[PDB]
Amino acid sequence: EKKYIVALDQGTTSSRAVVMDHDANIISVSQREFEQIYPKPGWVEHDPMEIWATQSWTLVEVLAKADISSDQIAAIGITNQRETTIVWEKETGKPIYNAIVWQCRRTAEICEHLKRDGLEDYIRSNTGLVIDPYFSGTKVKWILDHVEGSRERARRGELLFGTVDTWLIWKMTQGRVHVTDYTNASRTMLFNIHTLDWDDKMLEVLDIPREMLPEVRRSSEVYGQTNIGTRIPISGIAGDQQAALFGQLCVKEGMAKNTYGTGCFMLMNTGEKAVKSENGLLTTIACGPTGEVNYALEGAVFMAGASIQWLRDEMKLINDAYDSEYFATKVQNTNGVYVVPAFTGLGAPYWDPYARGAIFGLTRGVNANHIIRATLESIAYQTRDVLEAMQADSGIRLHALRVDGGAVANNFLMQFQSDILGTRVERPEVREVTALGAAYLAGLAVGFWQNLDELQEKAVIEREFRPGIETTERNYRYAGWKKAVKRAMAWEEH
Amino acid sequence: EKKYIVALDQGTTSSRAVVMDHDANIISVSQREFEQIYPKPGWVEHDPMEIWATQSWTLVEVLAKADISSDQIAAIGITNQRETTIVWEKETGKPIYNAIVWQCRRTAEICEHLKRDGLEDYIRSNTGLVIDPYFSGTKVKWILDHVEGSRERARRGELLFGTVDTWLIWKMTQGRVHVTDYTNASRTMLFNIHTLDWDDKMLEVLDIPREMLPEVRRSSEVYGQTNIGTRIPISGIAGDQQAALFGQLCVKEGMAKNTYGTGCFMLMNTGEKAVKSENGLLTTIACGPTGEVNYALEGAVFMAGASIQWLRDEMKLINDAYDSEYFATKVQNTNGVYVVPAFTGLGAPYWDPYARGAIFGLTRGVNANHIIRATLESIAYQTRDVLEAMQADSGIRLHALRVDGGAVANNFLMQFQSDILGTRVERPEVREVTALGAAYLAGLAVGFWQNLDELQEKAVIEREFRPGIETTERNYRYAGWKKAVKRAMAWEEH
Ligand SMILES: Nc1ncnc2c1ncn2[C@@H]1O[C@H](COP(=O)(O)OP(=O)(O)C(F)(F)P(=O)(O)O)[C@@H](O)[C@H]1O
Ligand SMILES: Nc1ncnc2c1ncn2[C@@H]1O[C@H](COP(=O)(O)OP(=O)(O)C(F)(F)P(=O)(O)O)[C@@H](O)[C@H]1O
Ligand SMILES: [Mg+2]
Ligand SMILES: [Mg+2]
Repeated sequence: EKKYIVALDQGTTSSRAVVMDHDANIISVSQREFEQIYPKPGWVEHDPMEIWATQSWTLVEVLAKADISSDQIAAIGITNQRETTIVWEKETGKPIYNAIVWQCRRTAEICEHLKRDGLEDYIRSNTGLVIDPYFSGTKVKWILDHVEGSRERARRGELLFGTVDTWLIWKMTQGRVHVTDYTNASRTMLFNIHTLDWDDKMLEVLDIPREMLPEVRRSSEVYGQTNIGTRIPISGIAGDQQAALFGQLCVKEGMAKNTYGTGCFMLMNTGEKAVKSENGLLTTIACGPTGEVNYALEGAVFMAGASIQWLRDEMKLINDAYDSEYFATKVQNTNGVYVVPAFTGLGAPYWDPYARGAIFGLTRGVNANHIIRATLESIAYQTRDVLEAMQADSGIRLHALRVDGGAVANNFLMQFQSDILGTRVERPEVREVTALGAAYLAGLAVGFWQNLDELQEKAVIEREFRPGIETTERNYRYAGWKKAVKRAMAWEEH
Repeated sequence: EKKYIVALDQGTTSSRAVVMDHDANIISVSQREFEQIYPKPGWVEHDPMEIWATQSWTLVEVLAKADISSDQIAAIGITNQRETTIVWEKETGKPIYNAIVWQCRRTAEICEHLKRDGLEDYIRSNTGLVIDPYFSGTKVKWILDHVEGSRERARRGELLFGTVDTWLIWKMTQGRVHVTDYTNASRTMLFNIHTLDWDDKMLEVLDIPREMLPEVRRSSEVYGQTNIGTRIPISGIAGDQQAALFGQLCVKEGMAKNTYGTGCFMLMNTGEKAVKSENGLLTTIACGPTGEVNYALEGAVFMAGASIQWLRDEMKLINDAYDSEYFATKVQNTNGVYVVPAFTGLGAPYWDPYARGAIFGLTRGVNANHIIRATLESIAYQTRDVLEAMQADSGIRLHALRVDGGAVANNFLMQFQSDILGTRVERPEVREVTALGAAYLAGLAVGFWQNLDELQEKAVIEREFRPGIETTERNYRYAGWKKAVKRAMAWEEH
């Protein structure tokens, strides 16, 4: 009858579809890439439809290449890229402006206004965030103020607003459901998180009409059905990381993971209670073992695998993210070069929308390889950067870090990472922790599963990475790292 | 009968040989490239024989290929790379160590000492220089000390020192002559230049035996005979830059040219007076209209052509320096990017030995072309940098700049250059202004010519580049450009 579950994964750079059984075997994976738009430097947008569309095929493609049918699948779980904002016409169902991606820095001006109205605490306090173009509020506004009647219709509930999940579903369900889960909500900067609700302040301050907002639900709950046909349901939602966190089973106080993808997101579960960053981190909403509200401590790094695609597609120093390793090991060292991936400003712990990407310490003998190497390395520095914040904030000492994502395939990387950390790295056996995540939720929200210690056996550690560099070595580098960073901040002119 | 003359060109990267007639038509060019030696990072040497060997090839190689004989050529003008130092066993006639190119930065330590001892002013005052591993003073020393007997023999006038010319000649004349000209001398940082003579201070300070020094002569003068056979004269000696300056016929007060080669050198004649740089420039000895001491304002820029070869040889973004334009033109603008060619530290006006090269304002959508482009652009920024100081010091307004060098072939460049300068650029009909210069001088010396107004014809302007950018536009750029530099300065840790 119904043997499977499908995870949906709307990623910064590609749409994905995953399929799995009760044993949680990942049966099949469809996956179509979409176009990144830089309307202008420090700006990033997506095509909502292209999003949409490319999300719609993976669906099929998967189904279709498994000979699976609408019927053997119970539910549909849903993860997405987290901060990215959409606003569309509702009668009509059409974007009134391209998605603004999280990484996009165009809301900086704004952001500044907020800053000198003493709003930092309220935000920091109610939202758990920080003032930055990262989060949606600003985004939304920006739009508002760029479309003409916008607020009007906004107001005649003529206009609709949502994040990716919210948008997908609206799409799946033709127009039936206008909701979102907490995690995601948590990310807008217009939602009190000791309140689990929209926040008037924000709402007004940002001058956003309550009418374009969606309902806010629990991460694993039945939100409705899709005519896949043959009606399928949707009982899962999360923003990628939190989704990822879950899949990693970092479902109890002090469990942290690091993920490696377009960017970097180090998260650590705070359990029931919300810890407050003192060190540039974020306090957000997570998942309890039951799909119930939990809290986390989050470090968000904007550039990571990304710096690598860059290499590949723009610079074209390589042809394969894959290849980076080889080249990098072609050299002994970075030869003093340092790369700062601030293509979209800085971000945590720094939070500097003006920093821009940079390369340093160039010497006439430096070559493509050094460059390449340097780029990988930047991933690692960055991670440490945040890692300490986490400690600082958490008041914990991780003795191991469990990672995951695309790049962990990179041993050199991995290795180097542990080296600079002075801590061991753990590479799980399975690899789609995020979809693992979104499914569980969805299946958990459906009887398809009725507990985690079930799925608990997939937390196998394939690889263990041990540091092999001494305490000076390390710091020595970190130091030059830090040096380089300073130099990249405040590039942009406000 | 003796229809021609010969220019010898010992360049940083190859030895050349040029031939011409009374109309100064350049008749033939031989040219073997020689090997660069980077003993280690920051270090550069050449094989003094290689240098030698090549040069001769070039010589001969020529005549042969024109069926010209020792008999139809009047003289031999001579030009070379400027700070590069030699020291050889005089009986033996052999180098006691590889040459050390102006380029090389190994005389770093030393420089500092002197720095300590408070000589800036004496130097700046009596040599027209500044402290730096650039000029040979230090160089020599450096050697001295690494070689055992050295100073002894030095002292016993047993050991010989010279610059490329100096050396070259010794070679030509077998051992007969040991002279140098002014311009070149004026480079060593051991020669008073309102004294037209060595400097005891220096000499002692640098701890060098006066013995090993050569006779310092006028640039356009008879120095000896080479048996090429059939005894040919050598009435020409200027440093490739003054050489070029000459060939560009900037032989009177306030005339300047900017050369575009492995580096950049902008020289402005002060006629009969050595004026003091208040702004990071050099006071150096040049050529009056007869081969007679003149003065000049110089801005030396370390990285130019080089940045482009770097591009081609190490980054591999290109295959041809040639190509650089087609690529550059591919994009519309630098995309906010800035490249700082401080592969060797800075240099004029800056003079920062700690500067390291770097790239700036990276954005996810930036690509190799943008990078490339920027690289050329830097070459212009750089030129204005100095242009300004010149004005400053010079107390003059160039309405037109007369360039020359390889790159002047790059239209994009030339044009950009004019646009950023907000000044007109003039590209000459002929292209080896350098050889030119030396061939005059020599022939002049030998009364092969009687006036320059007989070659004032070869000063045909092939192209005039007019600025076509608004003032803002301009300043806008330059600004970012300096932002960059500041950031690049002082990278290296001392
Ligand atoms: N061998 C490798 N070495 C280095 N980086 C690699 C390697 N293989 C993949 N990567 C990088 O990891 C990321 C790809 O895998 P991943 O599954 O994590 O995509 P995702 O993380 O799902 C995403 F962020 F890209 P998106 O939001 O687009 O889905 C890319 O940035 C890619 O460069
Ligand atoms: N078309 C071009 N556009 C840009 N850069 C160019 C172009 N052609 C050559 N280059 C650069 O020009 C330089 C060569 O200039 P040029 O040949 O006139 O001086 P050269 O005498 O050869 C010397 F520079 F080697 P040098 O005298 O410093 O030893 C190189 O460093 C190369 O990158
Ligand atoms: Mg993803
Ligand atoms: Mg030259």
